[PDB]
Amino acid sequence: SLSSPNLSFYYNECERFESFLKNHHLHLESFHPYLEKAFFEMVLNGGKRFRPKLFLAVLCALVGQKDYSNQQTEYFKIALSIECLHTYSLIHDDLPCMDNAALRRNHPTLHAKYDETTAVLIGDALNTYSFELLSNALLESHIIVELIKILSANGGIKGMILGQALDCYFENTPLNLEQLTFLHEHKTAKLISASLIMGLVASGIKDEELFKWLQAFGLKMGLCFQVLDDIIDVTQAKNSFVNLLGLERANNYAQTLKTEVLNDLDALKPAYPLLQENLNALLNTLFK
Amino acid sequence: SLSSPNLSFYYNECERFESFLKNHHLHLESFHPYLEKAFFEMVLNGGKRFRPKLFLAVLCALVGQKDYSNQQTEYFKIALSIECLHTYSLIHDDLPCMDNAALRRNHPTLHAKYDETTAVLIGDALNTYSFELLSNALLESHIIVELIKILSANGGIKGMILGQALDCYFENTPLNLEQLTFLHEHKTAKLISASLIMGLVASGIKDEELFKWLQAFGLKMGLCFQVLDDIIDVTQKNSFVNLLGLERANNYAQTLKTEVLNDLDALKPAYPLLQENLNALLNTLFKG
Repeated sequence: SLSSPNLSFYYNECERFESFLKNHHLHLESFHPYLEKAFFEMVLNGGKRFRPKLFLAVLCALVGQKDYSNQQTEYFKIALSIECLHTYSLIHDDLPCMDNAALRRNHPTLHAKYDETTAVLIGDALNTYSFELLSNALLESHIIVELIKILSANGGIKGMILGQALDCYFENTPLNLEQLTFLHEHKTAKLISASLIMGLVASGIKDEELFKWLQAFGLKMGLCFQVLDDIIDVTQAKNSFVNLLGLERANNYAQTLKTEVLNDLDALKPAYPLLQENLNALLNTLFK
Repeated sequence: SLSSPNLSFYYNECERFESFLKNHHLHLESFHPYLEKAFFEMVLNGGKRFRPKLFLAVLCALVGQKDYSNQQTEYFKIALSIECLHTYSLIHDDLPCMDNAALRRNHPTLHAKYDETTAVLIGDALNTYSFELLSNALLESHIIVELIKILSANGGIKGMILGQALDCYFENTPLNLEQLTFLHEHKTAKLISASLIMGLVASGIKDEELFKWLQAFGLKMGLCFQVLDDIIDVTQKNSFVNLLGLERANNYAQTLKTEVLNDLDALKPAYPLLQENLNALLNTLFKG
């Protein structure tokens, strides 16, 4: 319906984050013909920006509008570090040894446009770059350390990479329910729940209960996000819930998770109305 | 070779870093048949720990011996984080699309023992794990942040990776000396200079003249390390031996080694214990 000031402010920050990313330039002095343009190309050409939007949903809600604008570019840096980590994973997923995709969003991928080596190395740089961005953001040192602890744990071998390794390894292999939920918790949901809690940490407020809550919420929503993604692939072979459950039952599962997610979210209304409002809005867009 | 209290302490700490590394383990339970085994394998079966040793040379010299002992474990994870980043780069260097190496030292490479995809992804995990290790070390948060800035700047697109990309892109191109020096300054020297200044930053003490001296010295030693490494390769391409001849490359290495040892001597008056650890390590490197 009609957007409140809080929700209107948040939607505008998402548009302003997108512009920041467009105008983000890294100057690279060398005699390499194309490495500097190839570096950010897949970040520029990607983008529904789900993860930075999740980050900003929590943050815009929890910091006051004027104290936010003090450190806006620093928050964008952090949001951008999450987007870089997500992009690097896609660069590596696309490689000939993995998904072997010459296009992503109807744009050439790095190994198609340039060569394989360039792609591996640019994914590698974008991985390292997320930590450079985070460490150069001007917030309190203890906050930067925590954000790095979170992103590294969840984007690493114990999170996103583990999930990516399972997904590639068991490409043509039926998985049971437990192992399929595990694959997707790790491939997808870990970085989505990290985005959310990196929003709390970056805001500076200390609430141990909200942390635990956001952590769990993101895991649940990331599963939901993934089940929905699995259903979109068939409407328009893989390790998916449509293969395990069938299209009808996968559709119903999404619906019961949706409900469960939204209902768990509506218990945030008493203590955190602005947070509930931003999260609710984002999810309703995702489900539609 | 009658070791001072200081030099003897340092040598013993290098011994103890290697035990810490050997006994470092990360729990990694999943239904992937071999990802947990393969994660730390190339760190374990790695080389001479040159970069941790440079880091500890600086740190053991500059920190009091009992002050160091309180935070030894913390200093050891910083040192390990450098070794993981180094190790990732080699895994990625060994891949079919790059150097196509069946062996690294005497051990089989990850893509030969396992598969290509596993090798890429473990390279990615070790990249990200460097930053996890660093962010989990229990020093003051401002110290941690600065190490991450250094490690990510030097390890990333502006450092090691640029050098790496250059090396692959101009594999079938004869480079002149100016461009080959720039290549190896980035590929090799940047991470070596990083280890030195990380040792300084980790010590807690503020010394901008020393910082600039160590940064520049590391770039110089790093280049010298490459020249000697290029010579060893022809004893038992874009290389100094291919560009100068083995005659001229050997003389160059000798005058460079002289330069390095001579510049190191200017530390004797202002930093005797620093000079001593570095001089001892360099003499062993320059021997064989």
